[PDB]
Amino acid sequence: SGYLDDVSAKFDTGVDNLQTQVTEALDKLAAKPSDPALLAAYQSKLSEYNLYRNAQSNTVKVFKDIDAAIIQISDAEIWDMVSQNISAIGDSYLGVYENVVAVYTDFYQAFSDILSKMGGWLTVKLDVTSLKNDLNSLVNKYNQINSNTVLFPAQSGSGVKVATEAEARQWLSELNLPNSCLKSYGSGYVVTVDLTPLQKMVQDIDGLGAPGKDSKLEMDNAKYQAWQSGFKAQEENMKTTLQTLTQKYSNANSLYDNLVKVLSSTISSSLE
Repeated sequence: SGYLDDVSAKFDTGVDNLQTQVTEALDKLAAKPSDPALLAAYQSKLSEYNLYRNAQSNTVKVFKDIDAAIIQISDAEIWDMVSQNISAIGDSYLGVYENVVAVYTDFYQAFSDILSKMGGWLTVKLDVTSLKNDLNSLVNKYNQINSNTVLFPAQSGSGVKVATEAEARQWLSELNLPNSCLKSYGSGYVVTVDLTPLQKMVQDIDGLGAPGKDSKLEMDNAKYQAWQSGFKAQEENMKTTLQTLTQKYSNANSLYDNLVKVLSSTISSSLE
């Protein structure tokens, strides 16, 4: 509607420009595959690319509300109306991340609670059978599809909300999670927490050997230290995963804010 048309172009151009920067960033990374910073730059670009496409696909809904709000002018005021009239985008981007981190945190806490009773299960003798029972139970619980396991889509209330495969795969790639996290359900797909560390744990407990009468298992210090270390390392992986999702969320907040600045500056210039 008049000045909105300009804003629509800005998204198109932005989407085009980003599509190119995602490629440029992927190349730079290819040349130095193990660089932490190059990987994040590439991924930020992808996240940003997905964000503009998101906005692009919500053009109709968003422009409608913004136009209304407009039909009633400070730059700060423009920025504010844009800020409260783009939930279509906000809820499907930041809302998702908010949910990803909330769910992964609860998942990690559930694990922490299990660690709490390790001493109670301890050459050395470890209550192998009972520790593995809690781990295996944790796995089966978080290996289901419900509001305690799903990262994307956000599960709003009672029932199970799914997405198309491409949508879920896009979030799978943005969160950089393994394929084991992608699950089918009903008409679509969902992204759930990574259980690989837990499964590796119970798996390694099995490698300690069959227990005895106590159903427990005693082992010399060498064998125990190596087990305790491999175990702690798996816990660290889950901790690392939680932290990377948190950092991606924080990065997303900044990309979202920048998009709002662009959107606002355009609308402003268009009204002049």
